[PDB]
Amino acid sequence: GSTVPRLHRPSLQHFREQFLVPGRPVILKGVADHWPCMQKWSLEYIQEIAGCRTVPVEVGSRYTDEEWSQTLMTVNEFISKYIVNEPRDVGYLAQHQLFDQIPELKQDISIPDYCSLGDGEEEEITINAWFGPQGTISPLHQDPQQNFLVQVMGRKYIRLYSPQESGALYPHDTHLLHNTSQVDVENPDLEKFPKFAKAPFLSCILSPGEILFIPVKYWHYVRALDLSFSVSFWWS
Ligand SMILES: O=C(O)CCC(=O)C(=O)O
Ligand code: NI
Repeated sequence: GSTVPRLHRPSLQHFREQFLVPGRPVILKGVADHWPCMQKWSLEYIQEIAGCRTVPVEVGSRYTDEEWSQTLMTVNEFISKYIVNEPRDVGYLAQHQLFDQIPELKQDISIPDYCSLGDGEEEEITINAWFGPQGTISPLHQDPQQNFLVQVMGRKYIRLYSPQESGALYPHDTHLLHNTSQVDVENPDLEKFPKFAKAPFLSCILSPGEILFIPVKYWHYVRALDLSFSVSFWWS
């Protein structure tokens, strides 16, 4: 593959014509790099502002695992058990609308201006938190809206496959998981999934301050390389 291109504060028009309309990924630089979250969100700050609130936590290496489960605990409990104290299992505070739950945190982020190029209402943009230790993995899957994934703490390795390559990604046949690949991107079973090997892709390491544009229906796979906090904006 090649690396996702990085662009510094492209104009709305450039973003619209070269990335949004054709559905091409890009990393936006110089857009979120000075949001307050970038300097402010330490573990300690997260504990102070959110520690006592209940959050959903995914436990297990990948959501496609058979032993994978979902539970509830306080943010303080999550940090203690799954981040700081030699964790026994992988825990991920994933896909959670933390900013609706805790409006004060919402002050530390913004809606990217590029979202106004969409046809949807700003109020209907879904903002999710993704907070977890090094080693969290989100299996290869596609989503039904455009996405800006903003990296705040730590880095993520991300692999992207175009919707045109769906055949080689062997989606699950169950209507429920049909937007998830059967393939483990970083250790694929080529005896069972031979078409996967030659499928072209883009990749990147997404670092703090950077925004990855994931076009609607683009397949994406994500592994945290460090203690990580990302904020996703699902928009149309
Ligand atoms: O960061 C991750 O682990 C996955 C994020 C994702 O799938 C999304 O923002 O739609
Ligand atoms: Ni996703």
